[PDB]
Amino acid sequence: MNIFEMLRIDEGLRLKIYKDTEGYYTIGIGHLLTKSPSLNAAKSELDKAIGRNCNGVITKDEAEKLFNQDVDAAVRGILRNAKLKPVYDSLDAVRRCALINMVFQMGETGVAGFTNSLRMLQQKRWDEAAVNLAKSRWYNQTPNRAKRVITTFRTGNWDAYKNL
Repeated sequence: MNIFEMLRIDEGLRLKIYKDTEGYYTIGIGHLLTKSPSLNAAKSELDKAIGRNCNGVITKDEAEKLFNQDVDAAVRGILRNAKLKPVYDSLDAVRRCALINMVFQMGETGVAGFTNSLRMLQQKRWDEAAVNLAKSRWYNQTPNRAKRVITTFRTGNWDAYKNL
C-alpha cells in the first residue's frame, strides 16, 4: 500500500463536479475547487485547473493528473512548514503517510493547529496521541476516515486499509 492507494480509498473518484462532506464543490480524487456556493464559480475554477472547457466533467486521466499535483503539494507543504517538518522527519514511512493524508484533507494550516497531538507523535507516544487526535471536529465530522488515519498512527502498519 502507498500514499496514492491510501488516499484513493479515503477520497474516492468522481468525474463530475460534486459536493464535499462539507458542501464544497470538488472533483476527481478529493480536489477541492472552490468554497463558494456557485456552481458557476466552480466550473470556472475547473476549466482554469485543467486548461480546457470542461463543462463540469473531466476524464480519469485529468483526475489522476490533479491527484499527482495535490499529493506533491501536500508533501512540499509539510517540508516547508516549521511546525510539520520536524514531526514528518521523526516518523517512520507508514506514519508519514498518515500525516500526509491529514494535510491533503485539511491543509497545512489546519494540521499545524493540532499542537498537542503533533508533540505526542514526535515523542512516539502512539496511544496517547490517538486519544488526543479523536478529540476534534475532524473526528466527529468524518469518523470512519479519521479512525483509519488514527489507527495508522497508532500501529504503524496498514491494517485499517486491508479491510477496505
